[PDB]
Amino acid sequence: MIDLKQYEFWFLVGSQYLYGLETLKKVEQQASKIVDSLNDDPIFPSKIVLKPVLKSSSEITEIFEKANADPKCAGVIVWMHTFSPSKMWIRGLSINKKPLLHLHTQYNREIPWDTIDMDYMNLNQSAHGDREHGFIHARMRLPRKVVVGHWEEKEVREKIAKWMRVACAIQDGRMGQIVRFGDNMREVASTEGDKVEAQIKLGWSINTWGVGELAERVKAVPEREVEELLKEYREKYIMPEDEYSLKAIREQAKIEIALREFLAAANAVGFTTTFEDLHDLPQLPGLAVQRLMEEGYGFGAEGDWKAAGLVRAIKVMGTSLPGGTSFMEDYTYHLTPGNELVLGAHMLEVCPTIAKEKPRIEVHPLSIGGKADPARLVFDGQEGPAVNASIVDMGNRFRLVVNKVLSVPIERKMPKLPTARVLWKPLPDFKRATTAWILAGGSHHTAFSTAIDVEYLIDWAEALEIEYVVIDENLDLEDFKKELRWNELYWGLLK
Amino acid sequence: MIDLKQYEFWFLVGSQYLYGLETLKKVEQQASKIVDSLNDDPIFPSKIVLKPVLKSSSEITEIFEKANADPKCAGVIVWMHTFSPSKMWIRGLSINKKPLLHLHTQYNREIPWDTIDMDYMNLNQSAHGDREHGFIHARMRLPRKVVVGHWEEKEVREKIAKWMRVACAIQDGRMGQIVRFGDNMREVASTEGDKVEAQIKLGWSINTWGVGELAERVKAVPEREVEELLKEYREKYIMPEDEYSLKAIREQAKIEIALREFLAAANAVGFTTTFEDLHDLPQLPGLAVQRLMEEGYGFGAEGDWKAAGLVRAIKVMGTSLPGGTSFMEDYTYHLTPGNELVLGAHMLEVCPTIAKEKPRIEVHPLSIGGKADPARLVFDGQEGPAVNASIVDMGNRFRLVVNKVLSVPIERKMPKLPTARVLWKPLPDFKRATTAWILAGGSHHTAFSTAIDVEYLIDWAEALEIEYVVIDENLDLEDFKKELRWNELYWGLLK
Amino acid sequence: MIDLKQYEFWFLVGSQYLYGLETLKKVEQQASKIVDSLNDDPIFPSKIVLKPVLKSSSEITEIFEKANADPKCAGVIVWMHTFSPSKMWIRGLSINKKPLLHLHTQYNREIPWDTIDMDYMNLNQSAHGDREHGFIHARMRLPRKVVVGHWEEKEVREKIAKWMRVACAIQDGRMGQIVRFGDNMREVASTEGDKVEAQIKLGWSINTWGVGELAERVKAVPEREVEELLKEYREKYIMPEDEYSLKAIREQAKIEIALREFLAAANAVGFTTTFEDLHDLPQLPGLAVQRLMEEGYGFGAEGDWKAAGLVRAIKVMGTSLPGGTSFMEDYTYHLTPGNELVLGAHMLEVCPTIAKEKPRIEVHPLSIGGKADPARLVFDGQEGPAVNASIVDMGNRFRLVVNKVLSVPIERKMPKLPTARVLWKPLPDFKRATTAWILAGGSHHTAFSTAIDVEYLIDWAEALEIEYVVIDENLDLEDFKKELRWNELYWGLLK
Ligand SMILES: [Mn+2]
Ligand SMILES: [Mn+2]
Ligand SMILES: [Mn+2]
Ligand SMILES: [Mn+2]
Repeated sequence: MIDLKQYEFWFLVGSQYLYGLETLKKVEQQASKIVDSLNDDPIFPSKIVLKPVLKSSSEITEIFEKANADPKCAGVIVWMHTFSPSKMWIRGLSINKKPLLHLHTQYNREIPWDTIDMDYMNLNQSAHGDREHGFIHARMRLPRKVVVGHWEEKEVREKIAKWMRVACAIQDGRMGQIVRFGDNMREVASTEGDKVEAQIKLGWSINTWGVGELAERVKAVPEREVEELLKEYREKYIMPEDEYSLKAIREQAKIEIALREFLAAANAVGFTTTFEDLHDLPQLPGLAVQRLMEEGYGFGAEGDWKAAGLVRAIKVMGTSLPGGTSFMEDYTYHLTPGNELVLGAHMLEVCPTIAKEKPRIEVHPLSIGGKADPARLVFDGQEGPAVNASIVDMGNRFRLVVNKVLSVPIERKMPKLPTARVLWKPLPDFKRATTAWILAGGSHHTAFSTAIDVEYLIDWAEALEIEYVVIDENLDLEDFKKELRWNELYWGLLK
Repeated sequence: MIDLKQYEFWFLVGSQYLYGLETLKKVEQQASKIVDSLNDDPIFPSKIVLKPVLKSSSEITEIFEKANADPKCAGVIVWMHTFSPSKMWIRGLSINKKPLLHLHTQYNREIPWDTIDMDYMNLNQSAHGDREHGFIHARMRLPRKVVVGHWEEKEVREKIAKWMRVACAIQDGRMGQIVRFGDNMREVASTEGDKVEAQIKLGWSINTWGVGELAERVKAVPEREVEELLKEYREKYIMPEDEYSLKAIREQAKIEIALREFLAAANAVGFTTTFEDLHDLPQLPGLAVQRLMEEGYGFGAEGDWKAAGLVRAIKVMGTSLPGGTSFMEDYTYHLTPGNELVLGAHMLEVCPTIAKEKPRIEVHPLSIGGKADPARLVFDGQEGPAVNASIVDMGNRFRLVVNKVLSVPIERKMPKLPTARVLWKPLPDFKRATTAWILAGGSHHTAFSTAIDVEYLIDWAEALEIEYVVIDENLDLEDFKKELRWNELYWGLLK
Repeated sequence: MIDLKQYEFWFLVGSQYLYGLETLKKVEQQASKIVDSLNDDPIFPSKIVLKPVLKSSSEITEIFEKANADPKCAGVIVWMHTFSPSKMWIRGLSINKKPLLHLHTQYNREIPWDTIDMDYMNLNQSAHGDREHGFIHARMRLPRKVVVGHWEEKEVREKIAKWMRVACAIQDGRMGQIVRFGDNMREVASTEGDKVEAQIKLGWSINTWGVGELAERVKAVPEREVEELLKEYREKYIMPEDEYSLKAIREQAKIEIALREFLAAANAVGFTTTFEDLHDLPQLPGLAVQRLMEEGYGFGAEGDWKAAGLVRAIKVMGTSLPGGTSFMEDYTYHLTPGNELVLGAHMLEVCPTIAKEKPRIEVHPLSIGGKADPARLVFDGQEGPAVNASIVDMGNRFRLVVNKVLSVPIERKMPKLPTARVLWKPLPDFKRATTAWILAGGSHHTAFSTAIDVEYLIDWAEALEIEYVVIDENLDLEDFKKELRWNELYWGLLK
């Protein structure tokens, strides 16, 4: 299980040397009083680390040097308790690459109306303290998330925690590696992209291996390791009796063991396969992909590493109780006028986290790629609102298209449909949302997620400086059309 | 053994309907008198086709539509015999994608000083005829090659023939397809690129197949086919006797037959392999690659499809008597002050077209990629001037770096060097040319060619509208730096 | 007396994990053999530090992270001994801000013609090793200096040592701070600039203090410190006898002690004054400024902090045997047709490092700013070639104009001219060079230097990514005109 907990966020308080050493300790004590009570709230998925109050420029750059060196650091929260002049922060901000969150707050809620004096205004320079700081950010063209509100309020705490999840989701991508077993499906364009621009912009390291490398590991698996997987399969899934149905289960278990060993040996965070190139593999890898995705490993099919990396990062985001992130492909539509829906599924690989029922193992005739009927997990989709994202390469840059959707319970049964399925409504209308998905050039391979909001992906794209286009409920098609071309030039030369 | 005499070039003469029908037939007859004598000259590698003199705009667009419809047409040569207004050419030029050559010429060399009358100035309106025509090209931002001179002169004929060779080299790339057996070498950047923008800009269709697909073909080869290859090997090459050296020759022969069968079935023009992904292949492809390159198939190693496609197109260019094009890798330097050279070779694959002596088959221990000692062709390089080109992906666009070099004869013999090799001097100085190659970001995999001049690649880049940077003798390093940065923005927004 | 020696340069050797651990030790030992012999050469003004050969991406980023943290590191020298794939370097190059020098070299000069085998070719993969590396720089648009040649040759060593001096000149500016005593001269434009954009681009921290701050320190100077300065003055300079001339010497001595106390307390590297705002100061700072400039402190007059910072960095460059850097103001011309010259001087402040004769203390009536006759050093200019540079603010960016000049000996003496003076010829012609200086918008305050070449400032501007325009002998006025407009948009949008 790869779940975030080790990542820490560096809370940063600012001051200057042109102050008395007595009032600085009051700021240090108050900052401890804020960050410790912040750690008392269980909403934050990671710890906070208060660092000594900064007064000179050299201290600023010294702390930022340590922020980029420690891999356990995945973000910095900056808050000006008092007036800290910004020209001290220039050299420090010109070196850091960790995401920034600008917390605008004052520790005391109300104003002591009868006791506000000049010795208190000198301490609580909150209003005009970071306004000068935000100028230096807007000036340096630096990407950051701004959040305003009193730290005791819940709304600001939710915003800063969502930013924490995103600020570490990019880190599980700068460190990790994406593995390709076979190249892209031939003549497919949306799955292709510039592998170097991903390392330069997103940080996603990406490499390709021949599938025979996997075929070496799938056969060299011990026999008493697949039975410990079969007892787990029985405790959670499994089809009737010992027939040819269980032969595919043992084959999928042997592939699962090979994949876990391989991805562990090469520090992987996501992987992708191809269905027309898996020789010496006795069967198309199914169920094992769902087993690896159930932990956290992102996956894309047909060579699509775009979707694999997006699914991995967006799975690092949605990691808590309302979890549910899967690799999706919009498969078919339901064109009734009043209740037009869309049924999403794949040929085999759908993550069992968005499942509503008991994940049921099934095997069915599947001639795609020409092997033996592979196993798969079957379940109905989850209810409620969700998001459907897709990153696609635009030649000179990447763009992230995201559609907010409302998933609905399945009304009718499907006896002959072998793969797990979800039904949802694209907001606002199927016609508008789908014609906007087509205008933006969104790929067919998407990242379905019920655990996160559009706020998450918006902070992801803001932190990585890539184009984002959202398809909210207030979607006006013509204004979205203008938005596409106005964005096309901003991200082209500037970034 | 695919050659290029089938391609034809469409000669296009311009006039207008606002003229007498009598002098238009004089223009038609004069154009026939020029084009027939043009076909009589054997310097041109392809035929010319005179099409009826154009007078109206609809005729213009009709001819250009047939130019985009006929696959045998690979270029259009435009010449204004009389004043043809350009606004008729606007709709015709706004639809064609075939390369344009602007022939500026007068059918008669001298001026009839004693017989120049108004019926002759009205006929031979060449001087101010295409001056108006070139304006609509500069205006429409249309790429074309401009050539001025009398068609009887040899210099102009050399220029137009080089343009013909390039204009058919691009067609063997818009139609053909490049095949990849395995992806790129892991973590390598200069060999990687955007496969979609390559189809959009250059037209090179590109796809990837698993190496097991080739391992299927290598084993089902008939037996009486390998000895028919060994007799041809003996007629030209071959190593002593059957011990362990003749086994690898038959292994390479069955690989050659498998590659021929595969590449012919999928309309291929170039192919690329990888040394760390050759599962079920008993031996690294060597001699067979050189055998295919000797005919015309372009090749790149370690997944480099950039070099493979460039080698294929530049082999289509250099196709006649002074032939000599190979896939090269700058392997090692010779740093003596007065006679500093560079030794280029590969691990196995060097085309036997640049060979000077008899290609000698040799087998030597080669542990790269972990297979059985493969066979290879050994020979010394050719003398005289040559060029060394490389196309590389710059994120938003491709750029073509080309170095003019002077090859020198090999002074000493190399008993322990197993691969064929070439020695050359980069113009003007090794320091200047190599530091400019590094500034421009040229790949290590290059396309060495002795059959063509820099004019060829310059018309290639002019016709495809990609950045080209030359390393001529007139190389001033600081101006080259400024050239790189000034070019980065013209090809950035405009194209 | 602040010079350089503490700065260290990190030599960086590249390889990959996909190699045998035995042949990696050969590279480590060979790199030690190169860097130790490099430290044996006294041409290099700073030390070299070999760091373990890098094989994985994480080691790359670890080294670059520590390079930005250690303040003693002022540059990184990169050299690919073997083929190191570039995608490993992406995360490492995307974090460092230290200047890069790309050393292209092979440890052995000639080629072992009779002993070149695959076990030697696998070791010295230098030729095609860093070509792949330079591609990742061209791709990431990262600024760097490329140097090609064998490390035993002296010319390449001269290039790399000049880059070392420049790479540490920028560090004494990212850390240091510039002090202003009074603002700019009123209504003057060329001295003005954006104090924030200087910290963002050049790193120069800049702040202003009232002149009364200096007037407090000038009066509380101990008495037995100024006579201890007068004895040294006698050892080097001094005017006849104790009269009104020595009163100004004691005034300059107390000003010098006050400046020494002030600038050291606030980590200063340059300072600037103004002549129309010196309240409570009994005398305009003269001789004391020359005494501080003789050590290393940069200085600009009339509030010009551009010239002060430029003089400081350009003094850090020219610090060894051929020393000689001063603050200059193009003061008057000599308009004879064949020998048109320009006489450069100021009202008081000319550095005694460019002096040819014995610096003679003199006092003369000077009504500028309304104080008491200040002291000054008088001497004739130096011979040989020199450069005259000037950085100027262009609204959105800075540009660096530099004029190559040839200094000439003074033919006649000037009895009534009170300030030290230099005579030189602007290359190629005074008309061309001065009309190009006016076209480029060069300020009247310049940085005259005899210790450095144009190569130094060209690497300064290349490392800081600012526009540079040179006025060498190869000055073509029309080409310079086009160069200005082509640079304006490249440095306007891109950087
Ligand atoms: Mn699919
Ligand atoms: Mn290679
Ligand atoms: Mn691209
Ligand atoms: Mn002045």
